[PDB]
Amino acid sequence: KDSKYKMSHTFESRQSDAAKVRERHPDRLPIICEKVYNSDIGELDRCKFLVPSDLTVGQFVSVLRKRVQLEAESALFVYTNDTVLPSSAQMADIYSKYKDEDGFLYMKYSGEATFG
Amino acid sequence: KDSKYKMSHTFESRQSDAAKVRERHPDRLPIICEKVYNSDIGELDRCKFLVPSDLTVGQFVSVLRKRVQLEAESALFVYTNDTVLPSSAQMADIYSKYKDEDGFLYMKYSGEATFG
Ligand SMILES: [Ca+2]
Ligand SMILES: [Ca+2]
Ligand SMILES: [Ca+2]
Ligand SMILES: [Ca+2]
Repeated sequence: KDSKYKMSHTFESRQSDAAKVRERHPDRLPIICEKVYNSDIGELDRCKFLVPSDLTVGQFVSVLRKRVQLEAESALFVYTNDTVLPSSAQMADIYSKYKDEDGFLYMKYSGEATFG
Repeated sequence: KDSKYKMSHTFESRQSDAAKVRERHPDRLPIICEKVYNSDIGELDRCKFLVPSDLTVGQFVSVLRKRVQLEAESALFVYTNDTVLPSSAQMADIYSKYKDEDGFLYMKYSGEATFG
């Protein structure tokens, strides 16, 4: 399923937002983080992350985990372009390859639970 | 709740029309825009629109409003796949996802008045 954030904000406002992020906070990467449609995990009110460009996928996940409040016993996965991410990857490599035209990196997250 | 335009125009004349418009006008999306069945709003002679690719839904709705002659206080809604489009959606995104087999995006519109 498509991004609920993309849908509810105009491209021009999204593009200007992402560019104002990387100008005011040049050390950061503008990230949109939304729940995988399928999963039993809670949606974030504030799905925009200004992520230190020195983070690995694994570190951003730890940061994301603090917000979703998922039981630490449960795994948390993240996705760009419909493919799960290895925690070893550098957020800043994921950003440059997979960034949207508006300048945001759109990510999905899921725990281990799914509906069907 | 089906398309009058589709009934009165041939499939391969439609497909050929959409690609002709697309080649003559590269930055414009081919839209068929028809009234919701039960709405009190006027059809629309005149239902093909060559929409600038960068228009939001709300900018397209401003264009349609002038043509349909709906009072300012009165709301105007557009639909595709049978669901209301948000004003912040991009016509390019809606086109990409929802375009017909024949290459037109088929939309419907209504004001707030309906027949019981
Ligand atoms: Ca939150
Ligand atoms: Ca053009
Ligand atoms: Ca007309
Ligand atoms: Ca656009």
